[PDB]
Amino acid sequence: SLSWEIEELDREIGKIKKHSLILIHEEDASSRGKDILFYILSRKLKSDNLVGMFSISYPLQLIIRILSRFGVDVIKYLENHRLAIVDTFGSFHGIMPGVWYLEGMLSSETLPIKYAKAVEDHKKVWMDLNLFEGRELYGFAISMSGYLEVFTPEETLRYLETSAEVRYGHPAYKKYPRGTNFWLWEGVKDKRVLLSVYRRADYVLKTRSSLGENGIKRELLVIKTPKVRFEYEFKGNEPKLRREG
Repeated sequence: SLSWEIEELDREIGKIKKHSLILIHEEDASSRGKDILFYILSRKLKSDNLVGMFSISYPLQLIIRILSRFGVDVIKYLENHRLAIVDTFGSFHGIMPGVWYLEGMLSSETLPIKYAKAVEDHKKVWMDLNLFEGRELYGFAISMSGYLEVFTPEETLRYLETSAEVRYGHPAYKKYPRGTNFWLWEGVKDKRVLLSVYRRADYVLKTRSSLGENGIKRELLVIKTPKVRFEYEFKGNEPKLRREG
């Protein structure tokens, strides 16, 4: 099993079952659940693991800036083959070693196989260099809610299923080590699509804010596990959690 990189989570709900899919549902922006996920990502990178990012929602230059806040120099991890990025945002919006761009028509129908090919290509590099040895592989999709900017809800629901179908049989997932994956979902946006991603995830953590008379209270709710509520705040970039009664 694998650490959450947050001691309170390891203690209260246990470590992550290897190969799980984890959904971080940031219900509102003020909760900063996204920052909890970036913290986890930064810790997996700093601990010399392999990380693949599907950078869906934000310009690459913004991802680089965000990660710099966490003491991660993205270019160094890219050039040293620790980090692979599929720049989905740049691919959709028409705008570096280790950064893959998706070419051609990007539809709810074509995207799954195009991702699988990119993933296979990253994993072939890692395998050739023997970089899986003694390392864990993690994936991060930031953020799966971004698809609603380019696909209809109906298209997104079909896309999620076709993706699962491709992953069932493709060499990228059957002929190489598999990863442990984190999906971020920002906001609500479409309840049906959110229902599908909740169902597909092995773990679901939901973050949300409460306006108090004396300030904002941020909460993390453990909605789903394979087998709990926390209040949190930040010390610099480090999330500090307290299990609630």
